[PDB]
Amino acid sequence: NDFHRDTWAEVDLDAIYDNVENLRRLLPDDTHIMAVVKANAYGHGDVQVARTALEAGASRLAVAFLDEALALREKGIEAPILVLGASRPADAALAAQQRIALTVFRSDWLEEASALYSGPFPIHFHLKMDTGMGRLGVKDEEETKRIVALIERHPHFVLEGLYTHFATADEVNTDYFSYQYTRFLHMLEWLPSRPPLVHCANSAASLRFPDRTFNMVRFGIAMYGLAPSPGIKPLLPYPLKEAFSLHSRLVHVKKLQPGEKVSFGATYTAQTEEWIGTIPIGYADGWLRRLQHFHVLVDGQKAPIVGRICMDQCMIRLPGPLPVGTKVTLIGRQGDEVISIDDVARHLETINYEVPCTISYRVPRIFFRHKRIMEVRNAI
Amino acid sequence: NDFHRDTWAEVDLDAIYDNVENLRRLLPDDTHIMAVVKANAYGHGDVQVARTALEAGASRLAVAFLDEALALREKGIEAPILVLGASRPADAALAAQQRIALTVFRSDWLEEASALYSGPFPIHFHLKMDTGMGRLGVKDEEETKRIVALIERHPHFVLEGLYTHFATADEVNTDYFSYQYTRFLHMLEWLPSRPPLVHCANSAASLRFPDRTFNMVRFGIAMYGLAPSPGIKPLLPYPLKEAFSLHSRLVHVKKLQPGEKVSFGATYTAQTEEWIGTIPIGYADGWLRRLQHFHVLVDGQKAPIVGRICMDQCMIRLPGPLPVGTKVTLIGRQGDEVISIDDVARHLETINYEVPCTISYRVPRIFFRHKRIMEVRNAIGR
Ligand SMILES: Cc1ncc(COP(=O)(O)O)c(CNc2conc2O)c1O
Ligand SMILES: Cc1ncc(COP(=O)(O)O)c(CNc2conc2O)c1O
Repeated sequence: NDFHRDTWAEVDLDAIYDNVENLRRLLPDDTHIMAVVKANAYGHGDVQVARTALEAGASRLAVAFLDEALALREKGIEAPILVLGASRPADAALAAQQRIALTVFRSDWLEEASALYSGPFPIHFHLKMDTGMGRLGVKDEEETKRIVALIERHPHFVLEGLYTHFATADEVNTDYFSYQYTRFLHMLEWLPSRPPLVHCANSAASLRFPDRTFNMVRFGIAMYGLAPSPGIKPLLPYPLKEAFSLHSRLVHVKKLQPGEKVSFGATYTAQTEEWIGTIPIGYADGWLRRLQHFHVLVDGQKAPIVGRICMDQCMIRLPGPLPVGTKVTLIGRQGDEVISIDDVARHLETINYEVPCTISYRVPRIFFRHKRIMEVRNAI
Repeated sequence: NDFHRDTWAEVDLDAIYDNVENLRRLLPDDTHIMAVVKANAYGHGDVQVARTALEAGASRLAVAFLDEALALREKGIEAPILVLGASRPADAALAAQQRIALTVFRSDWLEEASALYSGPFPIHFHLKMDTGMGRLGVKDEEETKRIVALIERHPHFVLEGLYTHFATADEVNTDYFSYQYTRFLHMLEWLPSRPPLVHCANSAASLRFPDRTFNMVRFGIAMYGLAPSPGIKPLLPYPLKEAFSLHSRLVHVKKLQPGEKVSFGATYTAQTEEWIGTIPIGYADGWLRRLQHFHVLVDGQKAPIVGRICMDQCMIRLPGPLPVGTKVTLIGRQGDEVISIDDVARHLETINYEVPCTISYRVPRIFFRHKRIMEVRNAIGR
C-alpha cells in the first residue's frame, strides 16, 4: 500500500505484542485473553493488531457490531470473534455461517431469531447482564431464565458465555466497582448452568484484580498501551508501551512580516518577522480544530500551531528557515521532546480512547514489527 | 452494498444536484464550476457527489491531495481533477498519466519535478498565489515569474490556471475580503500572460458576489447545502438544500428505578422512574463525547443524551416506553422537530464543515436520487 501525501500514523506492533504478553504473565493460567479490536482496533488497524495479539497469547477477539466481525473474516482472520453490541435477529444465519458469536440480552430477540433461523450452523451466544453500567444487558431473573430457556430449546442455539461490564473499574475508589462485581455473582446464580465462558473485566479491572477475572478478560485500551484513566496509572502492574504515533512533513515554508494574518478568519497576526510552516493535515484527518494553540514537534523542538486548523492543512511557527520535507511529529518523540496521546486528549478536552479512533480513514497506517516496517495500509 | 448495524447516514443527491444547478444559473454563463469533493466529499461520498455535481453543471473537480484524485479515477470519474494541496514532485508522472492537475507554489518544486519527469503525458499546473490566507501560494513577483518560466521551458509542463483562496469571504464585514480581492488583481499582473483558468471564489464568494468570479469557481460547502457561515445565511441568493442526515434505532429499552447509574464513571443517576434507550452510535462514529449535553430526535421529539457517550453507543432519556427498533434521528427532521449540522456544530463549538467529515468510515452512507435509494456505501462492508 503506497500513499501520496506526507502525512501518516505509525503503529508499533511490538508495543501491542508486549502489552499483551505482560498481561498473559500476570493472569492465572486458567484465564483466557480476548483482544478487543473494535473501531478498527481503536484506530490502530483491525487485522494487524488482531494477528499480533493472537501471537502474544490472546485466543479470541471482540468487536462492536457485525460488520466489524465480517471485515476481519474477509481479511483472512479465522479466530473466534464476539460482537459486543446489538445485532439483528434476521442476521443470525449470517453470523452463524461466518462463525461469529453474538451478544444477547432480550428474550424477544431470541424469539424473533428462532422464527427466522433453524440451522444448520450453531450460533454461540454470550448473555450480557447489566450489573450497573446501564448500557446493555438483562436485569431481571425472570428474563434471564426465559432467555436461557429459549437458547436451550433451539437445536442450533448455544450459550457459550455470559458477561457484564464495569463502569468504574478505572477509578481509585472501588465502591461502585465492588458493587457491580457483587451484583454479578448474585445474578450468575439465576442461571441453571454456568456457561463455559464467564467474563467481566476490561483493561482496568484485569490489570488491577487479575485474580477476579473468572475465565476470560476483554483487553482493550491497555493493549494499545494507553492508560484506562489518569488515576489508575500509578496502579498499573507493568509499564505500558504506546503503539500509536502521528507524523507529517512541512510542505511549505515562508517568512511573514509583522501584521500578516494566517488561516481562516485571519485570527492570527504575526507580531514580528517569523517563519511559518504549512503541514498537510487538518480536521478531516482527525486533527480537530480544537487543537489550535497546541504545539507539534519539528527539529526536536516544540512549534505552536498558528491560526485555525483547516480541513486538510495546518500552519505552525518554525524556530527558523527549515527546508520543505522536514519531519513533523504530532504524536510521538523527537529528540528530548515527546507528545503523547494523553497530551492530545488533554488539549482536545477528551480521553485517550477518542483520539486514535478519530484519526480518519484518510491517514495511512505504517506498521512496525521487530523494528522494521512490516506493512502499510492506505484506506484510499 | 449492505450493512449490519442500525446506524447510518443518508445523502440526498437530489439536494446536491439542486444546490449546484442553482449556482449554475446564478453565475455568468461563461464561468465554470469546479465541485470541491475532498475528504470524501466532506463526508458525503466522493464519487456519488462528484458524479451528481457534473450532471448539474459542474465541469471540473477538486480534491485535497493526490490519493483522493486517484481514488476518483479508479471509481470511474473522467472529468478534470485538480489537487488543491501539496504533492511530491516524484509523483508528477503518475498524476500526468492519470490526467490530474496539480497545485504549485514554489520554483524548487518544479526543479525537482523537472529532474524526474520528461514526458510523455503533460502535467497541467495551477499556480497558487497567497493573497492573505497564509496557507499555500507564492507571495513575491520574482518567485512568480520564475515558476512561470520553468513551466514554459519544460516541454511537458503546462500552466492551466492561477488562483487564490479567501480567508474571510463568509464574514459580513468585507474589509479583509476586499484587501484580498485587490491584492489578487495586483498579483495577476506579475504573469507574462493570463492562463486560461483564473479563479478565487469559494462557496461564500461565489454566492455573494457571482459577478466577481473570473472564469471558474470552487464550490464546496454550499454544494452540500450548508451555509458557509450562519452569519451570511440571510445573504444567501437561493435556499440551500441540506443533503446530509444521520440516523439510528433503539437497540435496547428499559425502565430504571431511582438511584441507578448510567454509562462510564457512574456519571448519571436516575432520580425517579424513567425510560432509557440505548442506540448503536458512539464517538468512534464521529458522535464525539463533547456532545453529552446534546440531544437526539425520537418519536418526533427531543430526547436528551444521558451520562457519557461510549465508543460505540450512548443512552438517551425516552419520553416513555418505546419499542426496540424505533428510529432515532441525530441529524435530520422528525415531525416538527429538526437537528441541523449547524445545530450540532454550535453545540460542539466548531463549524459545520467539521461535523460531516468526522462521521467516520464506520458509518454507511445511503444515497437517494429522485426520492428513491440509489445505492449504499459501507466502507467496511464485504
Ligand atoms: C463490552 C466491552 N468489553 C471490553 C471493552 C474494553 O474496554 P477497555 O478499552 O477500557 O480495556 C469494551 C470497550 N469499552 C469502551 C470504552 O469506551 N466505550 C466503550 O464501549 C467493551 O465495550
Ligand atoms: C483551495 C480551496 N478552494 C475551494 C474550497 C471550497 O471552500 P468552501 O467549502 O468554503 O466553498 C476549499 C475548501 N475550503 C476549506 C474549508 O476548510 N478548509 C479548507 O481548505 C479550498 O481549500
